[PDB]
Amino acid sequence: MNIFEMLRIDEGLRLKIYKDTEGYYTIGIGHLLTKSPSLNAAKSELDKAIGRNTNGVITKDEAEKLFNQDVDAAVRGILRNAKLKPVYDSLDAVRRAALINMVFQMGETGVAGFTNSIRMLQQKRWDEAAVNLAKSRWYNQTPNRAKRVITTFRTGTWDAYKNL
Ligand SMILES: [Cl-]
Ligand SMILES: [Cl-]
Ligand SMILES: [K+]
Repeated sequence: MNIFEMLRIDEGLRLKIYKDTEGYYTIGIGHLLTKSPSLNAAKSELDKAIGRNTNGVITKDEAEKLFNQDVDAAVRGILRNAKLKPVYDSLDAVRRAALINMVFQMGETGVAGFTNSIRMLQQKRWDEAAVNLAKSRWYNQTPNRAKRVITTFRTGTWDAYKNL
């Protein structure tokens, strides 16, 4: 298990433009295209992202490419964000992964507002953090995935992704 396989499990792989859980145009391995209700718009973002006129369909290879970019960018944002870098640095590898997961899913900003959980994480109060993490829109809207991530933080193990 690693961040890529983890996210691969949580986001799936689809080669045609589709709507995410929030109703937004996305493709590949959770590659958000736009929050725009316009499919044409999404298609435009896709061609720009890929470098060719795709007509909303991409190859596995292509999906993976945006995936790698997305993961990297997530990590890169974490390091550049003052509200996140410290907790990230304080964590072991597994937990770091759960943080990347979150940021890939809800953007750096959303994650940074998890002030209290962040603080608990930093203090290494695993159980406490986990309960606090669940008191969120995030958990309510995507509870199964959230439970996985939370478990990851609480235990520092990949148990939640163990048989997926
Ligand atoms: Cl992109
Ligand atoms: Cl879910
Ligand atoms: K998805």
